[PDB]
Amino acid sequence: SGFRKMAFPSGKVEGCMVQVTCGTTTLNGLWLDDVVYCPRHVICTSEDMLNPNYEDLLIRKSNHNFLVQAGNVQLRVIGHSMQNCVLKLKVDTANPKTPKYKFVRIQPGQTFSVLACYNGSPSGVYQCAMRPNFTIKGSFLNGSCGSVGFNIDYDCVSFCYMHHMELPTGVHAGTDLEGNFYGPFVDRQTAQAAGTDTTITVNVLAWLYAAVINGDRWFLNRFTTTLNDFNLVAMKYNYEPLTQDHVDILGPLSAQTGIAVLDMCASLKELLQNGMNGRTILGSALLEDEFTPFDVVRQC
Amino acid sequence: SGFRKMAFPSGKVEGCMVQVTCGTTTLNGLWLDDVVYCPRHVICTSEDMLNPNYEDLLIRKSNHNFLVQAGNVQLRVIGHSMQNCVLKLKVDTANPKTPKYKFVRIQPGQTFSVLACYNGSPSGVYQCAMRPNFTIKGSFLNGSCGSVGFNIDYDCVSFCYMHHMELPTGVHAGTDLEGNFYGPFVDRQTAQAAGTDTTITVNVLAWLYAAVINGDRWFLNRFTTTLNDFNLVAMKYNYEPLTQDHVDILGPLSAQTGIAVLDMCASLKELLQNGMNGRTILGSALLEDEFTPFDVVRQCSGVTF
Ligand SMILES: O=C(Nc1cncc2ccccc12)[C@@H]1CCN(Cc2nnc[nH]2)c2ccc(Cl)cc21
Ligand SMILES: O=C(Nc1cncc2ccccc12)[C@@H]1CCN(Cc2nnc[nH]2)c2ccc(Cl)cc21
Ligand SMILES: [Cl-]
Repeated sequence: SGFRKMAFPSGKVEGCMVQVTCGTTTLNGLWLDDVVYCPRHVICTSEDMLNPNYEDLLIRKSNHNFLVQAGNVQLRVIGHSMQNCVLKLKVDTANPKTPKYKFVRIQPGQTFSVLACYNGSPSGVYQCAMRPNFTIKGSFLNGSCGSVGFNIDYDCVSFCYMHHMELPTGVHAGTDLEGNFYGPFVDRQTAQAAGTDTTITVNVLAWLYAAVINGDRWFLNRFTTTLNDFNLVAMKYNYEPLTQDHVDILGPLSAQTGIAVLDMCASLKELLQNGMNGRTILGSALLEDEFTPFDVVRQC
Repeated sequence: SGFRKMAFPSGKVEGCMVQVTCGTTTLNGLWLDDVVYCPRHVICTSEDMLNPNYEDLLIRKSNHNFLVQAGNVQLRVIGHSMQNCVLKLKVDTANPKTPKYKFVRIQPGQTFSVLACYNGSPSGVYQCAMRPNFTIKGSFLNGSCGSVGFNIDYDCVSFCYMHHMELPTGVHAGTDLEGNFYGPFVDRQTAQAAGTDTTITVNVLAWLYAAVINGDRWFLNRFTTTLNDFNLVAMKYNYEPLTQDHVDILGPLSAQTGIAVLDMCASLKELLQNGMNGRTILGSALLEDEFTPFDVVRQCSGVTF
């Protein structure tokens, strides 16, 4: 019993964290096999940063301009290429701690663990969701660039995020491990603003099923709703629309607890209308949206 | 920017997790050097738990009754001894992944990371506080017994907790790595209840400084208070008393933000008597008490491990 925000054990990712230095910039790299992946902005001189031509800047670099450090050992860079917004530094040593891994691009609402690093050294591990506006609400200071987001597929690490930047509101933006940004963001200092964030409705419903499994039932009601009536209400509270895919995904939790999805949907409508009235759900006074249906089933 | 509940990187502890099987019970063990530590209740069946004589049960066991598995390799148990509520299985092979480590007993209010395991396999890592009532509000299913709580000090893992059981309210009880329980709990299937929990006041204050560092200032007020007046108000809302040690510990955060500890206490006093008024602090509608002052400085400064 109990319900916690839980990250994946970070050990397999720690063995991959290295420090990447290019001129005056030092950030983190992900060393997998004989390749170190890191944000391409490591080649910028904070003058290039506003409108950088990364192809032009990388063409002027040589392998000896990149200093890669894995622990107390300097790695030798023997090649450099760019895939979208990620820099790939080919090294002359394969990482012996390379786990079984895969590069996955995730969708909004999906959760993942972040291994926050500074100077190629892991300092903390936490849990995130890809916000509907494609930002992540992380905890990152200067030097965290190159920190990665991942999930563990029972032995295999699926890398889904690399941290690139912090937006003016303190939220974070980055890319998949193929360098493609999540969201309408670019790796430039140009004026960028995240869209208005919304609540991940399917995740809130998943978390309400976690509360029911844990014995919390006070928010349950005798009502059901149509999916369209629920979406009309939920959207007025800045909640994401719930699709038929989401309803289907909540099926196993619906079967486990005996509460139909549209029945739980009516509980959610009521909570949005009334608030909590001094009560908590799973020790929280707000509706939690960073637990997916897959996370709830896994944890419970 | 940002503030998250953050655990220590679990890598050094993952290399120590093994599966311990004794008869029909399977749980986790912590393999450090040539010894595997695990809850002594692994030697018990459903009948023993009602009233077990652990010395009598362990005397009837032989080294071959314990099956220790580190990954896909079976370890050979060459000795067995008991230290309080922990079982120590001496093995023929020293763990090559043994990190620099130390066994430490923590105090209520202190936080630590939990590496939740099942069948000697780590499945999740979460950060939690040792509640003032000595329970932990964990997330554990059957088979999690033997999962450990730790902190990382430079490059040294300080093991502070081993999970033993779940109380009727869903909260958890366990011991330090020397087998001594945290709290008035025993390792037996008996009617046990946790005491009434209280809020870790120093941690709430530390978390209010984290909110100020992150730009959330709405709760700040012009007022200050005496430590005695604050404690009289805090005692009334089931908050732990704040000692001069706590005030001193909050000193660096007080200096960093320009808000004196008793000045922040006056904000906390108002938050207690008046509530949040529909507002949030760090995205939370409740005052968070599972971040110590050291955790806040570490997170808002980037200390690495
Ligand atoms: O923002 C970044 N990384 C950081 C990551 N996480 C959390 C942070 C918290 C405080 C500071 C920096 C943080 C870096 C470096 C700084 N600046 C901003 C900038 N670029 N020139 C002028 N100012 C930019 C701008 C664009 C890009 Cl792609 C990357 C970056
Ligand atoms: O409670 C325990 N451990 C668990 C840990 N974390 C979370 C759990 C969630 C669901 C179930 C079990 C959980 C075990 C096993 C169960 N039983 C009760 C018992 N009664 N007859 C024999 N065993 C007891 C009783 C006492 C002790 Cl010390 C330990 C234990
Ligand atoms: Cl401090």
